[PDB]
Amino acid sequence: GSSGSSGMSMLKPSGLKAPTKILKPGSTALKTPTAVVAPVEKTISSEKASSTPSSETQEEFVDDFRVGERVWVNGNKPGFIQFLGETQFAPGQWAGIVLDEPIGKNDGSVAGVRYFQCEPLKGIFTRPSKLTRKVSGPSSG
Repeated sequence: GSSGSSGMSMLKPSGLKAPTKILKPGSTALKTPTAVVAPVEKTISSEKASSTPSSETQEEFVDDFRVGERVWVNGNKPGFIQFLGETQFAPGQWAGIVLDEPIGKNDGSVAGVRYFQCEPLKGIFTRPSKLTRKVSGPSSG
């Protein structure tokens, strides 16, 4: 019960600093001849894709998580953990994850206390134990 905060906040900006509003400029036709990549491949002689390198994914004693990892809340909600620890409203361990869809409840803030900056209806506070790696369930189909 000693290892707490050291120094004074986390002074680690991002990089680009100037914009202070929202917008989407670009109403012209053809600006620069910029080509994209080709994630696909030639398939004329039948057979598509490859598929081979499979993963085992062990269970182990799941009793901890790390910030900046993809997890599935309730085994059906992919998101990124932003907060990991105790809250300022309820006594216990919580995890502020950021969902990838407008199906959340909180916005990463409780009673004004900002735990992790995220988009509305995405930042939910749930127990890490509830989180799961990748989607998985019964063997029905």
